Amino acid sequence: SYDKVSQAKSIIIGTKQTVKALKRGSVKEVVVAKDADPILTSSVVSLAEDQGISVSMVESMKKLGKACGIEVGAAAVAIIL
RNA sequence: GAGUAGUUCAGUGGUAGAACACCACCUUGCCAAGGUGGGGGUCGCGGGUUCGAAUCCCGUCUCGGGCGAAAGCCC
RNA sequence: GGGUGCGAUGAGAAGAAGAGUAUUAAGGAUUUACUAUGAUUAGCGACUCUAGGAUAGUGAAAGCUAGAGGAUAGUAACCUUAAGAAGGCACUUCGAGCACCC
Ligand SMILES: [Mg+2]
Ligand SMILES: [Mg+2]
Ligand SMILES: [Mg+2]
Ligand SMILES: [Sr+2]
Ligand SMILES: [Sr+2]
Ligand SMILES: [Sr+2]
Ligand SMILES: [Sr+2]
Ligand SMILES: [Sr+2]
Ligand SMILES: [Sr+2]
Ligand SMILES: [Sr+2]
Ligand SMILES: [Sr+2]
Ligand SMILES: [Sr+2]
Ligand SMILES: [Sr+2]
Ligand SMILES: [Sr+2]
Ligand SMILES: [Sr+2]
Ligand SMILES: [Sr+2]
Ligand SMILES: [Sr+2]
Ligand SMILES: [Sr+2]
Ligand SMILES: [Sr+2]
Ligand SMILES: [Sr+2]
Ligand SMILES: [Sr+2]
Ligand SMILES: [Sr+2]
Ligand SMILES: [Sr+2]
Ligand SMILES: [Sr+2]
Ligand SMILES: [Sr+2]
Ligand SMILES: [Sr+2]
Ligand SMILES: [Sr+2]
Ligand SMILES: [Sr+2]
Ligand SMILES: [Sr+2]
Ligand SMILES: [Sr+2]
Ligand SMILES: [Sr+2]
Ligand SMILES: [Sr+2]
Ligand SMILES: [Sr+2]
Ligand SMILES: [Sr+2]
Ligand SMILES: [Sr+2]
Ligand SMILES: [Sr+2]
Ligand SMILES: [Sr+2]
Ligand SMILES: [Sr+2]
Ligand SMILES: [Sr+2]
Ligand SMILES: [Sr+2]
Ligand SMILES: [Sr+2]
Ligand SMILES: [Sr+2]
Ligand SMILES: [Sr+2]
Ligand SMILES: [Sr+2]
Ligand SMILES: [Sr+2]
Ligand SMILES: [Sr+2]
Ligand SMILES: [Sr+2]
Ligand SMILES: [Sr+2]
Repeated sequence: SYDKVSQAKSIIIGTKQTVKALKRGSVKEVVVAKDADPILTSSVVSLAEDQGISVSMVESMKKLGKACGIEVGAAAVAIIL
């Protein structure tokens, strides 16, 4: 949901920073794009599903980053609430 | 008048010079820079002169310009 | 504010490598290569020898090719001391702008 990402209080942008955020489990929701490379997505959805956190899948990664406030797009973004 | 190494240029009768570019070592994380080494050239082509032609001479191919009715001639 | 290019498939910054390396100085050492140079007189032109080539003139000996052998430095290669860097990719944290133009 692009709506939940555009809103929310505490978010984090980028795959590396989202997995690093998963390494402390201070994240409430995880939003990942489908059109992104699976080599980069599987790595985060594995740990996300392992932690027991909810895993969402969205269409485009461009509109994702657009919803995050960034101006280039993001492969994976986590709401750290 | 221009034609010379991959490129940009020199070479005003003595077997072809430099810069940049290429290769090799330095140099195993990968490039760049650098510092040392080497390789490469029917001098557009063919004759002529000469011991020796990139250089002078004749012919000829390509390019730019000029003169001319044209053929041709000149730079 | 504007025009491009690039950026979470990581802008940018710092750290870490790079490295006590390249290298500049002060020495030690006297072999390998590269480069420069070879009395006077002829001569445009000479380190010496050899083998081909080729030779008009000048010369004791000529310009090409292929080898081999000599000293003087100037060099890079090897040691010691004191100094001694560096750009980008990859690495590690931080994560949103940076470069060119008016
Ligand atoms: Mg120290
Ligand atoms: Mg020390
Ligand atoms: Mg010395
Ligand atoms: Sr002429
Ligand atoms: Sr001519
Ligand atoms: Sr040529
Ligand atoms: Sr000329
Ligand atoms: Sr020569
Ligand atoms: Sr070579
Ligand atoms: Sr090494
Ligand atoms: Sr180099
Ligand atoms: Sr060189
Ligand atoms: Sr060569
Ligand atoms: Sr050479
Ligand atoms: Sr030649
Ligand atoms: Sr000609
Ligand atoms: Sr000829
Ligand atoms: Sr002829
Ligand atoms: Sr002849
Ligand atoms: Sr001619
Ligand atoms: Sr004529
Ligand atoms: Sr003729
Ligand atoms: Sr013409
Ligand atoms: Sr004409
Ligand atoms: Sr005319
Ligand atoms: Sr002439
Ligand atoms: Sr602007
Ligand atoms: Sr812009
Ligand atoms: Sr574009
Ligand atoms: Sr950076
Ligand atoms: Sr840095
Ligand atoms: Sr440092
Ligand atoms: Sr010194
Ligand atoms: Sr000495
Ligand atoms: Sr020795
Ligand atoms: Sr003399
Ligand atoms: Sr002399
Ligand atoms: Sr000489
Ligand atoms: Sr000789
Ligand atoms: Sr010598
Ligand atoms: Sr002989
Ligand atoms: Sr003779
Ligand atoms: Sr004689
Ligand atoms: Sr020789
Ligand atoms: Sr020496
Ligand atoms: Sr040293
Ligand atoms: Sr921007
Ligand atoms: Sr203006």
